[PDB]
Amino acid sequence: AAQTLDGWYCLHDFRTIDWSAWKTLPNEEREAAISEFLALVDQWETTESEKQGSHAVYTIVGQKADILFMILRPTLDELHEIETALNKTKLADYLLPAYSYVSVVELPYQIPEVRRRLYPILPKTNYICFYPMDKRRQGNDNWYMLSMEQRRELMRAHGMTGRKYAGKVTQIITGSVGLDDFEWGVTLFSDDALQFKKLVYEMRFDEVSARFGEFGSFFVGTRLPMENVSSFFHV
Amino acid sequence: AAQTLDGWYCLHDFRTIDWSAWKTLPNEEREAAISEFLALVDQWETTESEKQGSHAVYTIVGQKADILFMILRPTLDELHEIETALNKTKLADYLLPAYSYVSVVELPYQIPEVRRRLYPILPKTNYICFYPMDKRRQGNDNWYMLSMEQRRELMRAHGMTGRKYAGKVTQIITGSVGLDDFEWGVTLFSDDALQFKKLVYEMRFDEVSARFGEFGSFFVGTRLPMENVSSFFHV
Amino acid sequence: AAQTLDGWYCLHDFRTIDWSAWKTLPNEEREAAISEFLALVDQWETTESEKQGSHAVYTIVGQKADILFMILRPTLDELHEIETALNKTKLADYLLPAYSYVSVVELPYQIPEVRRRLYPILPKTNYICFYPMDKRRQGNDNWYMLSMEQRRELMRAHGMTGRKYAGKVTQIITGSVGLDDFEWGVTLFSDDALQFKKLVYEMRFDEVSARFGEFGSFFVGTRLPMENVSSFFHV
Amino acid sequence: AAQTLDGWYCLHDFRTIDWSAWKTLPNEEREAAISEFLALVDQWETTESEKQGSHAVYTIVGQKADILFMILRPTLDELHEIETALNKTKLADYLLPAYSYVSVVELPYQIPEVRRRLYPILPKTNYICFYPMDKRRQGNDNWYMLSMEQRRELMRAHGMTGRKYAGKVTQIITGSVGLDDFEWGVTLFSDDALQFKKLVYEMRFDEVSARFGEFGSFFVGTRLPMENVSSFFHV
Amino acid sequence: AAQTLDGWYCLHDFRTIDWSAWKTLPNEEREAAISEFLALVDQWETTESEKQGSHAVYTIVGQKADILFMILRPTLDELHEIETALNKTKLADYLLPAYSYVSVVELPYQIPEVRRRLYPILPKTNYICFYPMDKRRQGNDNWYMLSMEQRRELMRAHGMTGRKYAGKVTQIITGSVGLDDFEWGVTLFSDDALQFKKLVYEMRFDEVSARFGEFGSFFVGTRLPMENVSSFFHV
Repeated sequence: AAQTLDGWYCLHDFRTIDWSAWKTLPNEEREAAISEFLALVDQWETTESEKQGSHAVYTIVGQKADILFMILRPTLDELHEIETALNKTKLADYLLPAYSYVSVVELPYQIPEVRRRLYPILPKTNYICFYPMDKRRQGNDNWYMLSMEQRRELMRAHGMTGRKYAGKVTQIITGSVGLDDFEWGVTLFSDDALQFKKLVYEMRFDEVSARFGEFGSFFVGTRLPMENVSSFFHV
Repeated sequence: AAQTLDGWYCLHDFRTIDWSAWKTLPNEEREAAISEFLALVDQWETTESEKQGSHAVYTIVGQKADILFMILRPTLDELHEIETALNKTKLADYLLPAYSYVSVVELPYQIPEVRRRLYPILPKTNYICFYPMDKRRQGNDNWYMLSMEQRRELMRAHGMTGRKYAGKVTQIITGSVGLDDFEWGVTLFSDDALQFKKLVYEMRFDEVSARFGEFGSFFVGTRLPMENVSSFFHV
Repeated sequence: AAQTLDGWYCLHDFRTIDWSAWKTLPNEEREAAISEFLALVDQWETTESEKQGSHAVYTIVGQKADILFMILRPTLDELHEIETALNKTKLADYLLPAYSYVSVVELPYQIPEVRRRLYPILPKTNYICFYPMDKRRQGNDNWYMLSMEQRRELMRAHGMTGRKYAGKVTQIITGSVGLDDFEWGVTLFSDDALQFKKLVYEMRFDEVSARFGEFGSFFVGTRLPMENVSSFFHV
Repeated sequence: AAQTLDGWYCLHDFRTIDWSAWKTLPNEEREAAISEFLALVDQWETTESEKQGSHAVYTIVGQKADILFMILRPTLDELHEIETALNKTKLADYLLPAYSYVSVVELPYQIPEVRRRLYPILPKTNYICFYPMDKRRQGNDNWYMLSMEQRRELMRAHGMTGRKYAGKVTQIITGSVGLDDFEWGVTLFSDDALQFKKLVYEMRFDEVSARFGEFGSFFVGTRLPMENVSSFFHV
Repeated sequence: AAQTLDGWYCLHDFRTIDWSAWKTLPNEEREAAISEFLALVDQWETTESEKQGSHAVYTIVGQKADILFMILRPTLDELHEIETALNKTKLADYLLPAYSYVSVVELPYQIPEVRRRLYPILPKTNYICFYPMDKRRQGNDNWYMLSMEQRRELMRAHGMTGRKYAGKVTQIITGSVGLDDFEWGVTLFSDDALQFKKLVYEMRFDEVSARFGEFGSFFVGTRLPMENVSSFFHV
């Protein structure tokens, strides 16, 4: 348990858009609100350029959420700062809270492969899928009640399923034990959203998922380039 | 798990109607909003005609939802586009979110029987029933923990129950592993809504349903022809 | 499973009253809204007189709901029509959705017995109690996993407990498999509400309830005569 | 199961206060609304004096609710009447629904010790705690599946734990099988709120609680004398 | 069970900020509301100085809540008084309810180490994490069904894991049996939020957590100094 290495804190902030209200907001006002929010992301972009954090914005299909901001920042206080700056934008008046998830990129810190994984510049893939997950602690199938080695063996086949879908789906696992409601947040990024269905389903036929996986809601969405943001809020 | 073939993405967008607000909206305005939404579906109809997707609109009985749009589009980005165009209609100001489900028509692609099932023109039946379902991964009854063959045998009797209610109920199963909260979305279409009760109950006495079925909410509704849409929103 | 006989579809539409709003609505307007809703029920009453359906209105004690309309109509499309006509009344602007349940009176059809049970004129008893119920499909206690005969034997004692409380409580069971979220909707009607506590508690000490009963929310209420409707909405 | 004796119906009506709205309401209007609600309770007080029912008002700590009205009335129709008169007060416009629980004081009727317990004048103790509870019907630990005698023995030690905390905590158990969502509503009244923690925790180490207790939300609050009501709503 | 010693009642009042509304509130009005709330905390600060209670304000990351007031007061009536004074501030019009938890600092009273633990001046650490927890009473893993000694042994290793993370994370456990929905509220305070992930994860690999831990939502946040309050509400 002490073996996990810790990178960036990660907030997935999912919001819903109050389209009805947003439409009522005059055109020039709506335009400014987009500008304001764009300049905010422009700040985030500067942070990403300095390798001092990362974000992704995705519009989420379905009604669970409309848009996801995923922010990775070095400190949790930075995360809070971002959430709060977001919330105090005009646009955010129309971005109602939907679901949020705090977690920390988890896996020596100096090693480049670790460095990349711990401080990950989030992939600008067409699609993203997020779900929080737990390991079941339920009766016979109690992950925590397992042997270190049994756990290791369980995770061995899970590594294999992941590895099959590498070069298709990038997987960012964030640990959220004592940071949020589940134990891990799994974010996948693929240029093909079906690869998400493929990866997560194949994974379920691993003893680890089959037996121990308790998962939360799945959110999938499509990358919202910032050039596409004005368009998306056009009413 | 790799054997499943993948057709159209499917969004079931269930909304509730805010009748009270809708009534307050002036008559000519309400009329325009219907026109606007009708022209939207007219777009969808064109897509269906080009065999480039499919939709169904059903009004849902009960309070879980008032109306369901079920859209099947080739890409998930198309789905999102539709949801977002819907949401940015006047009418949608009054169609509050109720429940949504994303999933992919799942069952080589070239073969007509597959082609029809993968890219299904949704049946214009009097009634529809939707429920998302899982296979239980709970203790002894852990579907995922099952043998491939045991699974196959389980599904054998389920095929038989389905087949009894073929020519009554059309069944569109969409897999939603890593696309939404459950694993499958089951949509049934029948000209008789009782046949839904008949099919789903008989199915529950199959070991597969009995033992492994974890189901979500059931929604049933009646086809809303577009000629019937102006009528339905008449206040 | 194919042995069940099917009567009327049944909607239990529970609403809450927005008293605060209702009070703000001017007196003459409120009066008209009552008149309008009364004339609606007058329609329903005509349907009941023609033996072409049935309804009951009860005010529900507690905060789960304020009023229940229970409508039994031959077709589900009729049900929808009623819900939608209700919703498009003035009064319904103040009758917020609370909970709803669709189901079909279930128990050859030609026999005058069975006819009565399938097409039941709902009893004008002082009180009503509704709860949706399932049979547990959980581990060892999996009703569906049971023998037909074991089921029969289980239901034998349940019949006996029911029968003790016949001539006190009328029981309308509606099956809702593939019509709603649970498998049965149980509606009881008694002139004494305690008889509900008596019946449902005694039932729980039957193996069938004890072992297999998974129940939903219980709603109990008092019959709202239509002569009492103007009074009840007096503010 | 038929051995339980039945006293007053009991409604616990928990509300939340919409302070923000309440503040906006002019002073003289707020004053009248307090007066109106006070005169309502004055009615309830008259009922209590005639031994024809009982109430308690407590302000509830925490955000689950702000205030609880607990009303015990002979008939359920009386309960409804009270709820509805409450709801149609000005003050109630600001007392949003939070949670409610209907149940019947349960424990021959003529005997004074029964009479007192069945028709209980609720104790004017500094604090109250309410929680609804069930007996587990889950697998091995299925209360209902138990022997009458085993149940009796289970309840024997529970009686002992209760009895230790008698003269500290008054316990009003109301049965709510087929009246609400759980099977019992437990209301405790003590002049010391810690005695609630003491009683309910010690109880959990009884096989009955340990094994069979499924409990709902706990609400604790402080007695709101009616002389303290004007003060409490002062803004 | 009688061995636990009881200190201050503790309310964790988590609120969400209605930023949109707050922005609409004029500047001078918003300024006054901050002043008003600051003067309130100034009252709390005086209480803390007199050692007659304690508070902490933290802004919570994520959408579960925006801000947490944690108040420890000697009596529950004091707690209520505080909640109600908070709620009747201008600022609180914009601090919507999010989640609340009442509980009592639990661990002879005269002894300083007990005194400190029972009447704890909450640590002014950069971060806080709160989660309510239960001990599982589920089947085989029924804590309550355990031997006193087995429990003691279980808690022995839990003490060891805690002790490793002492001098990093301060842990305030509050018992809430019969005060709220779970049995314990765990509040951690660390200058490093990762130490929370570290402590709670390592704890899960203790039989006690692994087997018996049923936990609620986790909230983590950052200390909001009162000099930082004006800033935080700046719009």
